[PDB]
Amino acid sequence: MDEERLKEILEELERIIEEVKRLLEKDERLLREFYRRDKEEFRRVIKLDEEVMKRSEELLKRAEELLRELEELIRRIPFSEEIRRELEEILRRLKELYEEAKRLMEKAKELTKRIKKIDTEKTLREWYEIVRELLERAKEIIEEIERLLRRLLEILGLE
Repeated sequence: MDEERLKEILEELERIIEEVKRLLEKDERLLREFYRRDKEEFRRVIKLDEEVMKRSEELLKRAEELLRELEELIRRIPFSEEIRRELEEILRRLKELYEEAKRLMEKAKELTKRIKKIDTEKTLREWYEIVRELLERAKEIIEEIERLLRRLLEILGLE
């Protein structure tokens, strides 16, 4: 059925967003650990950060695929006009949020690529300042996504 698949898609999207939030939190922990402290230490934290970034891009790719399938399913289901309107407002907001997240990850990837070419506290701390702000914004986007997914489940009566 379609609403069963709707339920599956939404609960999978929740799981994916919770995995991205854990990865962001693990990245913030490791970066805080490094900056409270050597060449190889910075090499390792750069590698771990890149690993977290690659994982997060995979998960965002899967979530975009799922969001497309969700939109198609909601189009096919004969919802009442009011409910269709409510769903469409949330999905519009979710697309805006996924676009903010994709731009943020692109900016983080460029910043990490640039920092990899330098050997050198101020230079690495300025890099850390930028990544701190990017991570904080990403966490906020993720939390808003969690909330809107819960809202979709409530609007549909799937709670």
